[PDB]
Amino acid sequence: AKIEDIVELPIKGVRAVQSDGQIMFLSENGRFVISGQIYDLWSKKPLNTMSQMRDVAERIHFKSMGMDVDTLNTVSMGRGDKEVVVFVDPRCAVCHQLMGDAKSLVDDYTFKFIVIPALGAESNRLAKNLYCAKDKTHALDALMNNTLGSLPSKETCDPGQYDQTLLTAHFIGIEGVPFVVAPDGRVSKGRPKNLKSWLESAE
Amino acid sequence: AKIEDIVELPIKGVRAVQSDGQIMFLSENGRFVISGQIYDLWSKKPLNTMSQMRDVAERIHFKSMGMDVDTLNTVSMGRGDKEVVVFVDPRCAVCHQLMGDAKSLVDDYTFKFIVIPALGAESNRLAKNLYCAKDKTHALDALMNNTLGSLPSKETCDPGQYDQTLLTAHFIGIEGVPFVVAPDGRVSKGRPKNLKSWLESA
Repeated sequence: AKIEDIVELPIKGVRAVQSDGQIMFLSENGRFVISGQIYDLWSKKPLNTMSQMRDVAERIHFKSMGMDVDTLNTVSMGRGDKEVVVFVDPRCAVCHQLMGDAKSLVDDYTFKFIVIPALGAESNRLAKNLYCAKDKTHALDALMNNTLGSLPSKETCDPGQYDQTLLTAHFIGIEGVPFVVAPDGRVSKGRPKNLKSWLESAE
Repeated sequence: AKIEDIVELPIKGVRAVQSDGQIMFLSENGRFVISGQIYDLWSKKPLNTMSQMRDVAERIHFKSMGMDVDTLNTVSMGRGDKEVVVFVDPRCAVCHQLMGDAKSLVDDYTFKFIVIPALGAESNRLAKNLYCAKDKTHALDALMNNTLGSLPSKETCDPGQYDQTLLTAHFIGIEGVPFVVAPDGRVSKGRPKNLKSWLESA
């Protein structure tokens, strides 16, 4: 079918409100009320309960969206059976500290560090260097020690999976780094106060 | 009864989208779609057509939303049967020039100049002087000529630091100055190309 018309409404935010056992949707300044059903097009499912609302507010479920982080600009650290995803910029010192804190938790978690240029032009050069590196053995170390500018490039580098990393970040709305997703899907916008306890719930 | 639970949704904007004869509501990132009915609690009416959607996006109907502009930090000009509302900052020269254009149209319109201190600390000083003025007879001239600082203040006025008019304007979505609302509700963000013809429609 065709899309006949679009109008941007003066709405800057929306909250789900439960009263009388039914869930309505109120714009943030209390101007508009929407009575109806909400559908999550990323998971392709309707949201019928406040737990489900809380879930889209608080978490990201990469598998439900059919997204495999191992195909992206990623370097893994650890061997634990619980997966932690962290979007990071090569030039972000807060990211480096987080990666440092992560080193003490490698027995219980496997950290997937997805390297994106969130901080400008120089970050993109370094993120591409990591992407096109013939030897990725020390790419993780280079990431942590900030020596990414001096790594050997592959003979043939195919940027398809690098473009997808930037696309993935734009799609899910990454506005800053570090961006952390816990094994249960909970999201941290920034460095959590205590990574270890934060990973253990709730927050 | 009670509101048992509330959740802030990860939504920054909503578009009304018309397709296949139904209007749905879509989040800015295309993630959420809401099928249902929307209601404007300020004007107390449902919105069922795209014309009505376009209306809340493009127009402001003060009487319909229950706002009396005369209760705010306002100064009036003219005697015409059609009401024009203009949000202005005391230091905005373009606002002053628009008021100049308006003097030649006072038989046909009555102008409500709503003064908001949007442009800093000095703007806020001058707006308080108007608010706390004992005599508002010459308020219009001081506004046009930027001499509000020399208006006689009432004995003891304590308005707080946060101007209510700016708060009201910011809330209903007044963006920048000059901000013009025509008699039929149409808005201009900034000084219109030609005020006289713009007031007469689009």
